[PDB]
Amino acid sequence: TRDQNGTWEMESNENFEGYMKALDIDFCTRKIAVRLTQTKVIDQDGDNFKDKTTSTFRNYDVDFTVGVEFDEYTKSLDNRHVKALVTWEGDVLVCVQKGEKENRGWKKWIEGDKLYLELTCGDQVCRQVFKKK
Amino acid sequence: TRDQNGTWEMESNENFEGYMKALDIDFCTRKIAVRLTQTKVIDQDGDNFKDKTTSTFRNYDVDFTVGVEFDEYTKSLDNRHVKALVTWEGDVLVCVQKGEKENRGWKKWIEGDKLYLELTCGDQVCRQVFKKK
Repeated sequence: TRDQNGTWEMESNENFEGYMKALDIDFCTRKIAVRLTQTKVIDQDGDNFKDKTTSTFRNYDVDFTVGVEFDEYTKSLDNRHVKALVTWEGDVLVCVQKGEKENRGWKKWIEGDKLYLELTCGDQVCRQVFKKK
Repeated sequence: TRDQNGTWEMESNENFEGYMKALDIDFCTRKIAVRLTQTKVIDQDGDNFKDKTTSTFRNYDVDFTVGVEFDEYTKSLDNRHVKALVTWEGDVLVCVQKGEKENRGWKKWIEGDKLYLELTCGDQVCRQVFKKK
């Protein structure tokens, strides 16, 4: 049929690397994208189309209670075993992950309407700002 | 404020590559982890936290109209300007993208339940099969 609406999930994918190299796509995204399941959402009204193909890289679910340490396996990242503890520093949610790497943790606080997250490891600090949806 | 409830979407991510160098993450995972989309859903109840973070690769997101040609700019892919034209060949949605690369386009058709799409660039043909959810 001509109706292509719906949420589609990739069953198979052949010659993805060759097609991507034909487009001069670099090697790393070629290796990663071929391992991910693509989900193409298609919204069609007659001859007007809206195609959005997406891919889920990794999911990271963590459950914790403030002041109660827990055995956290940092899966979907570096996959290390750390004992994590989350505490309130005034209004900033601070988490210390005691394990192999030292000075490892994160600080997560709200400012106005934005979410500020600072991931800390040794002498490297990454800043991630989130907008509310 | 300590209320961090809600669904957040990342709009900035600086020094992710350094924080990832500290944790010894795989090379290509670092190279692709600098161009991905992150959504963090936070379910908070006083001090109990249920955090769910999803990393997401954007393969392609496009809107078009059948029979009307348009000037496409393929960011999230190879970042090239192409004159795209989408038509119906029977029940097969054919798309020709005229530009630098020759024989660039795709064919999208439905068979019973499955969605079949043949992307093609030059002499490279990529065939993808999708199942409706």
